[PDB]
Amino acid sequence: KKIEKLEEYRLLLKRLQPEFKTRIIPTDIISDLSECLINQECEEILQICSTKGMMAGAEKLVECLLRSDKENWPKELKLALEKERNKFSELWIVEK
Repeated sequence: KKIEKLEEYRLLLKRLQPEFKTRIIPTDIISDLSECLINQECEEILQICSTKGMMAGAEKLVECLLRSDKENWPKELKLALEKERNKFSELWIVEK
């Protein structure tokens, strides 16, 4: 369970997709995530939090997270909601 664990992080993004789309503010977790993610989709997601809604922006933000191959990106998730202090931090099963 070395890389397999991070392999989990990816499938996990897909797994708590609904809990993400609902509780995630894509304008917030993006701050922690953008440290691993690229501005192009980061800024797009920020546009859709507006145009479509936070949920849709989050939905867009998930698919984008999956494209990143950092170590930190799925941790930016829990890290984000610890920083915002949101519920999602608890149910998300990432490092620490």
